[PDB]
Amino acid sequence: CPLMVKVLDAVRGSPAINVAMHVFRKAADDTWEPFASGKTSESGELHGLTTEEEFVEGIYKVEIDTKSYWKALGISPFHEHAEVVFTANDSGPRRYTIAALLSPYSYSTTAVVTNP
Amino acid sequence: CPLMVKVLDAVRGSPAINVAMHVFRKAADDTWEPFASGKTSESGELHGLTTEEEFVEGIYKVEIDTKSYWKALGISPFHEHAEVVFTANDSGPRRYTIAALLSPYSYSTTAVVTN
Amino acid sequence: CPLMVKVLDAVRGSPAINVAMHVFRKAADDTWEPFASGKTSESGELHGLTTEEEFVEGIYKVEIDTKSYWKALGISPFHEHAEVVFTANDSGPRRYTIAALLSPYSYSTTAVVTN
Amino acid sequence: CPLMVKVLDAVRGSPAINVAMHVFRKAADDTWEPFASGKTSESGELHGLTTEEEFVEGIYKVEIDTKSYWKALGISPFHEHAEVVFTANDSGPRRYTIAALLSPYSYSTTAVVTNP
Repeated sequence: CPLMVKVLDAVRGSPAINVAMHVFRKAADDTWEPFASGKTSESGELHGLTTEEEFVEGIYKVEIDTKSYWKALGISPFHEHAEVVFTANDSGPRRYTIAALLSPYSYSTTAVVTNP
Repeated sequence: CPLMVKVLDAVRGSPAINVAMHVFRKAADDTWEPFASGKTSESGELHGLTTEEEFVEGIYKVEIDTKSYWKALGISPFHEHAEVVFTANDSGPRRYTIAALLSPYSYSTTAVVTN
Repeated sequence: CPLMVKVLDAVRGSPAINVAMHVFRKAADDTWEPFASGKTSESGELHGLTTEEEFVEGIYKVEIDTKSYWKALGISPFHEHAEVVFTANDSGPRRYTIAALLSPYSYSTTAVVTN
Repeated sequence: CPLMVKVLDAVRGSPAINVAMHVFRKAADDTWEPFASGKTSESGELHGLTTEEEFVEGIYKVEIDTKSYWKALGISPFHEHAEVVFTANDSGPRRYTIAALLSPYSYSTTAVVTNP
């Protein structure tokens, strides 16, 4: 699994479940092409977005729909979404774990990059 | 000053100086329109991006060039940039302070909204 | 002002007002000695904790009463408090700003050390 | 496993490996009694600190030796340690995952609390 995303809720102290996210890859013309999408599980994780063969070198963007998540909980949050834009596999193939911690007016994102 | 951005460096424990950022506003046609830009001062702050008259309700994006910042320091970063996308809403008088804390492989952002 | 503490609320997007905190200094016998204390202002800041003459090198602890803050807001928190333990070191003139960002189940702290 | 700790390094984008930590429990006289300790694995995790029978209600403190971690990497960090002080199992038994993200001048801690 080359790309995994984990989302946590800092208000409830729990995984952020059923959070939608969309992954895009930058094309040669500088436009964002849809690449993959899914929703976090009961553990706040989203696995299986891509495969080693499909996840080629490039610039990727993960847009996490945090606004719909907070709205479902009765909160009007500050951000429209939480994101990560990064270059993947430019110095060889890697496994990427993107972790996001959510609050109504704040978010943090971190990456764990390991050699397969 | 209705919009202020402050950027901190979690590696050096200091303000993040000379960090470039661009602000965009989403137009009725769903496109991002350039709105303002600048670079952080010696205090890690960027003031004067907009005025009360110009800063109307809408969806705004602040793209912070974190990658060039880390490259200038000789540190290999993860993110291409740090985005902050938010709706500006009139609900009494409001001023927005966007604070970003930067690390090579992580960033955090918060908003302080005051009256 | 050699030591300043700023506290922000990530749920309300505002300064964290009337937050109590106690500062301790580790003495030669390994015990924690009370050093200073106060409550954050309407701007979420606590200034005037110490002076340049009093703030010598040593190991200091700032215990922020986050639990009472969340309880006052009717939100069930995780942490009893947020500690910040650090060494103050003379390496040219220095001023310390401790910034804490609070959520019910999480907190972040950073230091901005300037000359 | 009622208590698990995960530590990440925000400078290298990796798990924080071989990080020492000590867990204390507050006694009736308000003093901190040593409870458990260990070091994070190659995955930045520390499992098996306690058992369901031993992990009774109380106030606990996890002190993570972040200073020795940064010093081993050639960095003189700001904090002496990263910590979490919390009341455990006061409203029934729970499983606690403490996550810490480390930078030389900053740290973040979050808890994921789930019902067994």
